[PDB]
Amino acid sequence: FKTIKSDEIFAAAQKLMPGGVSSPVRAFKSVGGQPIVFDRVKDAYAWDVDGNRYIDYVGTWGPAICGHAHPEVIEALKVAMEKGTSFGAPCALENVLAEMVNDAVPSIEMVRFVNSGTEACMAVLRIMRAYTGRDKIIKFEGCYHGHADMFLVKAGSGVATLGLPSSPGVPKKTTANTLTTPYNDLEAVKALFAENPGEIAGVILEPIVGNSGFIVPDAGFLEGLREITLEHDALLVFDEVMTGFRIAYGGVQEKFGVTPDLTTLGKIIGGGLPVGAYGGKREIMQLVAPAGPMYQAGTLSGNPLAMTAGIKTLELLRQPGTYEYLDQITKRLSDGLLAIAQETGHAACGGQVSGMFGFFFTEGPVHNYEDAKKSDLQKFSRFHRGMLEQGIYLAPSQFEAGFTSLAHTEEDIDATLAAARTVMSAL
Amino acid sequence: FKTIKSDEIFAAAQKLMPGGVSSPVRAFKSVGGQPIVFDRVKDAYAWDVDGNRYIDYVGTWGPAICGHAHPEVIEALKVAMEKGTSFGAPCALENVLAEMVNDAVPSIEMVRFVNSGTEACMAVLRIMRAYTGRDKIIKFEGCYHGHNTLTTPYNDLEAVKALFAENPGEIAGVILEPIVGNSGFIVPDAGFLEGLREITLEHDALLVFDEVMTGFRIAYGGVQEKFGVTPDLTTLGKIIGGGLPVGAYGGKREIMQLVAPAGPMYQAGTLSGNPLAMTAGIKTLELLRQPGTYEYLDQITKRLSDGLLAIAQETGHAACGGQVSGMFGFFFTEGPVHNYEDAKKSDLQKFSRFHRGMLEQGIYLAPSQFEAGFTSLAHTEEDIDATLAAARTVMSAL
Ligand SMILES: Cc1ncc(COP(=O)(O)O)c(CNC[C@@H](N)CCC(=O)O)c1O
Ligand SMILES: *Cc1c(COP(=O)(O)O)cnc(C)c1O
Ligand SMILES: NC[C@@H](N)CCC(=O)O
Repeated sequence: FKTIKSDEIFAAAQKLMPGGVSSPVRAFKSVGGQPIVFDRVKDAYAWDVDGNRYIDYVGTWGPAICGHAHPEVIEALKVAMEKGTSFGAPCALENVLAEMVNDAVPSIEMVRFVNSGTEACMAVLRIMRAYTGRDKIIKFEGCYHGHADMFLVKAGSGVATLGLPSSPGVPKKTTANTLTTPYNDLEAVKALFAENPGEIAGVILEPIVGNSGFIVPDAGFLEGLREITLEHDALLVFDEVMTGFRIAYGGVQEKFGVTPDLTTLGKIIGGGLPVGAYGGKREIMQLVAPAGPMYQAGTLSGNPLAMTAGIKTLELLRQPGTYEYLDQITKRLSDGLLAIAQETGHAACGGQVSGMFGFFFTEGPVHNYEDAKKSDLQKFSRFHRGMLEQGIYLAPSQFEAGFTSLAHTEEDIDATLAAARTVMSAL
Repeated sequence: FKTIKSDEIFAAAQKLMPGGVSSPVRAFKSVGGQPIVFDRVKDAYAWDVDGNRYIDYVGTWGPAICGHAHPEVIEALKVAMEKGTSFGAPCALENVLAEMVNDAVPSIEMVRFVNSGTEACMAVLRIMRAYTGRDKIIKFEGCYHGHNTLTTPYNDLEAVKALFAENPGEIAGVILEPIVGNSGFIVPDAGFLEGLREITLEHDALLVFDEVMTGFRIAYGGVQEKFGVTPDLTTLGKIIGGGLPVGAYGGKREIMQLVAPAGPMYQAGTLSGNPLAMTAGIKTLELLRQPGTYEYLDQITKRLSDGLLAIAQETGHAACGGQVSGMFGFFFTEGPVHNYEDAKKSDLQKFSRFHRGMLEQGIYLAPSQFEAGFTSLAHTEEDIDATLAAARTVMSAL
């Protein structure tokens, strides 16, 4: 397994960028260090600068649900860019995507496009407080909602992988308004409301967690959050930046029948380009400028190129058999890894919903972040590296959910299961 | 001059998005409320969904410095997307753009790419505070950095002096647009930046230049290079994206090391450093490295600016402003404008009439008196001639 070129480039990048990467999640520090430099990706595969080919289960972290470099999306982008990539003024495509998002997401009646999930969440945070007139938020331990200050509290994703504390650089007076509770813990949330009467603007969360590994809400958890938030006139905010368009066309809210008041979107809606969005109940969105007083702008927001990527992507997802397929190949893969761990004598757990799955090296089961942290991180590290040598690219972290795409073939899955057999048999 | 299609599309957008736009200013609420919907842009022009063409001085708010849909940028993008638009892992192009940005901006020795100027600013404010262990940050009224904060009049060193004194050992640093564009075009008075650098070093505080708009426009190395004042941290955006969503923040190495995964301060981004966006930025900078780039911008823009002012002069309209490279401003007030309060004296009703007149003359100016104007390498001398000819007509009828 040669990673000569990757190491050469990564060594140079460390002198040019923090940690030699544009995002901490790509660090590889919890998997034995030494990230691999991609040269190109297509369908379910990625190719190293060293020429090594991998069956990719990262999908650039969610966006590539239609597969890498889908020809119809690339074709649409080629045609679109000839018309200029950014206008700085309104364009028809914004209306088209907006209309598509409004019809796809139950809670969304009005939407505002931004450029990333971080911007969408930061915006929804501001809108929650501006709408309710309350300053305190409730976020769950292990959930990640971008790096806006108030969200850097018991955050998952890179924060969990890198074992960092609540990020410094944030005034403690700002994080004071961020209350935290264990995921899947209603009573804890009930208690928080009782302790801060009239101060909770709302409850924000990943309706299905992917940033502290894969964690699904227990029966009644989402229904309960909607119930209690309604009781205190608090908003329920679904961060479907990762689950959006992946768990289902309408995300977790549609698939589980629980409708929030606001929801953020990202990744997939950008179809491979930088895009995000936040929307929800019309009466709440009307506070957003220029309709309302809450100022939120963006130079590249709603640019024609990004809108084209999003529209084409959603159009592909609307075709029949799409989510059926994702759940079909992902369940087999998921069941495979577990059946393999069992046979090879490794304590493991996890599951999957549509094209999103998780595999923990712990008997579990996992219901919250604390349960996830009990995974054998040393084992995962050896497992992640062995899979890499076997041609399988997994997220360099035990706290990141895995992704499959419409491009992964039954063949690719079998090959992935074979690799896992070989890797776990040697763990 | 019809805009039927624009009105219809905008009317429908108001039911789909707040104000029917993805960004406040686009709604034209400061100049009548009748926005024009773009279908395509090219070189120095923009086309309506109604078929109307305009000589564009917005340049999508800064990014289109090389001209709209530059054929060489589009080609690079086509070549690049065949390999996938986003990897989610390191790619060689990131090293390339990083090196170019490091070589281009004096203060940057290490850079971190993001997807917008707002992300850059969020991160830079938090880094300032993490590096100094202080919570207070000083900004200026009229300066924009996306959206414990002490304000102060722009071009006012004494007010800054007072802020440090009234908050001993609490000021992480001072952040500002080295040259203002978000409250109209306002240049720093002689010694202002030098002053800020002196006072910040004086109090072991950081100096941060928000060059999201000035970067690569005022000069290849932004204001810090042109005016020769070096901050500790700088944010970049707009032009580094070459028309795509890209931002960045960087500065002294020892400071940037605190950024994860190198340090404890967290900041991440799924689309950060994607090959497509890196390609757009790389091509854009390579084009700006060609001969006569900034000379040309400074030339046509000086003519434009002087022209507008001369026309206001000849037509009896109090006006002020000026330009630096391909960035300029025009205020309907005699000023001159040194800060936000000065800018606020401008005659907004007059600017609105002017904007609409220019629009009808085939000139697309920023739909706000408080926005700097921009030129591109695509703007020809004739475009400028046509523009001034239009400005004459409109101001004559104002
Ligand atoms: C639920 C949720 N909410 C908000 C975000 C941030 O969105 P953004 O990266 O587009 O800025 C995310 C980002 N997830 C991205 C990760 N898979 C790792 C990639 C990274 O951070 O660079 C998320 O999952
Ligand atoms: C444009 C601008 C920003 C905002 O950047 P976006 O890419 O719109 O998020 C920040 N600061 C300044 C000075 C700007 O001009
Ligand atoms: N900060 C706001 C302006 N750059 C306007 C962006 C737009 O609407 O295109």
